[PDB]
Amino acid sequence: GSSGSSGRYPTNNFGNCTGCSATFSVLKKRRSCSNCGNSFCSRCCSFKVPKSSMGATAPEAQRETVFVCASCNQTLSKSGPSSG
Ligand SMILES: [Zn+2]
Ligand SMILES: [Zn+2]
Repeated sequence: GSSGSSGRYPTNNFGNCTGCSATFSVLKKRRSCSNCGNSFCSRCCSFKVPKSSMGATAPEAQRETVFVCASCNQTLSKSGPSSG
């Protein structure tokens, strides 16, 4: 018997960052992750990571660097579960 099911609305927080929940003021710009594709501040989406080893490998993007959110950058860096 193993438990691990979330029973919450199918929607996710909005209007603010999905990491530090820091509203995007006139100064802050709502950025967009490259991996997960979620909204983040200018402090969470400040992580550079390769796309070649993100999900789809191609002879085009090899030495490229994309911006991702900490939450992801951390998951991508270390290995473990099936990227999804
Ligand atoms: Zn943030
Ligand atoms: Zn992300």
